[PDB]
Amino acid sequence: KVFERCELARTLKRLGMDGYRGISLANWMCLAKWESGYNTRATNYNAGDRSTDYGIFQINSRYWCNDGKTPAAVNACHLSCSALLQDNIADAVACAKRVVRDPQGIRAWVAWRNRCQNRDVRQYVQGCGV
Repeated sequence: KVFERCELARTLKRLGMDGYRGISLANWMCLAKWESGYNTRATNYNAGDRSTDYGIFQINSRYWCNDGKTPAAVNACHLSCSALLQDNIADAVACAKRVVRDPQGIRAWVAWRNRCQNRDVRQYVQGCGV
């Protein structure tokens, strides 16, 4: 599923993402936009370390979910990477929440640092009623 902007904003807010560990909804939206264009089935293979990024937040299989094919990987979210390719994003959100409980918080995603950190991200939630 490819979410429309405001649809995703409300979906995430209903899932308890607004201000989760200090991260505003707008930041999560900016992260989703730059990671997958709001596409839940987005996938990216990294030939360098043989891992794959899955779903709307492009969560990596080396550390967060299990896909069986990633060499010496762990499964911190205790999910099959398949759960990160569902139209319903509840599992992906639970996993994204797990990622940010770690030291780096929202900085875990290089894309957030590249295109959201210290940027004006108001535009991602304006008009969505959140």
